[PDB]
Amino acid sequence: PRYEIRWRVIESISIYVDPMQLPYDSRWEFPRDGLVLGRVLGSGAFGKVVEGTAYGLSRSQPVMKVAVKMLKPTARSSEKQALMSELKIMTHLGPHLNIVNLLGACTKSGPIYIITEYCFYGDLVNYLHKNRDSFSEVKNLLSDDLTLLDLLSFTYQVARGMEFLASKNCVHRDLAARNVLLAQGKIVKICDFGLARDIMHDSNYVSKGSTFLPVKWMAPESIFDNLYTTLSDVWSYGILLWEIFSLGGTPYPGMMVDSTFYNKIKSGYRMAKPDHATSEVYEIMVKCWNSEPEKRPSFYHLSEIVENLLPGQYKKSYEKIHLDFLKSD
Repeated sequence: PRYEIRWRVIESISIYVDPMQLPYDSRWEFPRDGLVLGRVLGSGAFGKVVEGTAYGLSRSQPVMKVAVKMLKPTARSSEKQALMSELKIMTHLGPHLNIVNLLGACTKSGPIYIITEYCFYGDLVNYLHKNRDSFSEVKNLLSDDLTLLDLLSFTYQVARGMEFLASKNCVHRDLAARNVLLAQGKIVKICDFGLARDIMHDSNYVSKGSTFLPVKWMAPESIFDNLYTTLSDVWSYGILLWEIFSLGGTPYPGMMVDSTFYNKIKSGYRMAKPDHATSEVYEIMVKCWNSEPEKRPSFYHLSEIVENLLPGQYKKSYEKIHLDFLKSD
C-alpha cells in the first residue's frame, strides 16, 4: 500500500489515463529556496501537508501563503512516482476556482514537493463543527466579514467544482466533506486530502477486499461492481449534501458498515432528511441516490438547480470572484 491520489481521468470508453505516461511540464518547477515550510495541516500514514510561504511564486503576490504536499523521508521510489503522477494529473486538468489548484513543484533534487493553494478555513467538516452552535448578510456570504445561505453556497460551489472535473472526464472517487476545503472569501475548493489521512485506521474507510474504501459515500455500482463514473460521483455529492445540512454529521449514524449494510442500501434504504435541509435540498439528495445511475442529475444540471435556490445577487457575487480568479496570474 502507498499514497495515491484517488482521481482518475477517462481516456476512452468502449480506459483510464496512465498518469505515468503523461509529461511533467517543467514550467511548474519552483526553487526550493523560495519555500519556507511551516506547521502541519494534516499528517497521514505516508506523508503530510504543511503550511508554507512562497517567495516569487506569483508575480502579483510575491509573498504568498501556500500548502505543500510531501512524503515521509523514508518513502520508497514507487511512492515518489505516485506523487509525480498526482502532479501530472493536476497539470493535465488545469485550473478552476473551486478546486485546490496546483501552483508549483520542487522535483529536481531531493524530496518531491507539490505546492498548492492554501485554504484558510480548513476542511468543511471542521468548519461545520466549529460553527454548528451558531446556526449585509446576503452580501457577506462570499467574504470574510452560519446560515442556510452559507450551506447553499457550499452546495453550489461543490457542484461547480465537480462540473469542472466532469468536463475533463475526471472521476473523483472520494468526494466527501473531508475532501472539500474552504479558502479565504468562503470559496469552496475540492481536493484529495488523502495524504493527510491513514485510511487503515479511519472510521470513514472500511476494509473491503484488499483495501479500505469510503463505502458510506459510494454508489451501489461502485461497491458491488467496482464501477466508478461521474454519476457515481453524483451519488457521493448527495451524501456530501447530507453532511453539510446535518452540520457535520456522519452518514448513516449508528449503523455499522458490513454485508448487511451493503444489501440494505442496494435494497433501496436511504437516509432521512437532515434537520436543517429544506424540502428542495432533500429532493436533490434523493435524486442523487437513484439506484439507476442514468437517472441521477449531472453536475451541470445540479449547478443550475442550486443556483435557482440562491438569491439572484449571489450569482453575480460568485461570478465577480470567479472573474478575479481568471484574470489573476
